[PDB]
Amino acid sequence: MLDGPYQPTTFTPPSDYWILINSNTNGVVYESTNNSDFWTAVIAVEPHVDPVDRQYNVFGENKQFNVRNDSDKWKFLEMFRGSSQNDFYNRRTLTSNTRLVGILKYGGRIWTFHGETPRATTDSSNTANLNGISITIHSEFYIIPRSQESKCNEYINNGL
Repeated sequence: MLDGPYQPTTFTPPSDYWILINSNTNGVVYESTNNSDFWTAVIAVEPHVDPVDRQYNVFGENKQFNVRNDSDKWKFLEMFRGSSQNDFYNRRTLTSNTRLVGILKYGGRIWTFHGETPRATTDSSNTANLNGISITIHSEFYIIPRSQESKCNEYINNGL
């Protein structure tokens, strides 16, 4: 039940579907917010990057983040804030040779994968406004129903 690929766009998915983004370059992979209590932007860092300050345009704001990647695999840094006044901190990191980043709205929370392939695992983030969270996606993506999360886990950890 893997549908796609779909080209980069902005939308608000329904609950109960994994969005699986096939990142093909460094920089911002997606940006997601409800404009109240939830902002997440994922930043892709290519292998073998010494600590360095990099600039990224997220939510129309130029931000500087100090990044690194000591591993041969790509790193996907979740940058989160809970308020517009709050600084974007690296809340989770997905280290992956599969370049598959996932997001699901389910059960009043946002679910994403983090850890290191092929052992990456899901994690939840709370919000008081799940429905209002939209997403801007900068690479091609797929959709798969939550009922097939075992398959989604397989794709995140072992590839398409």
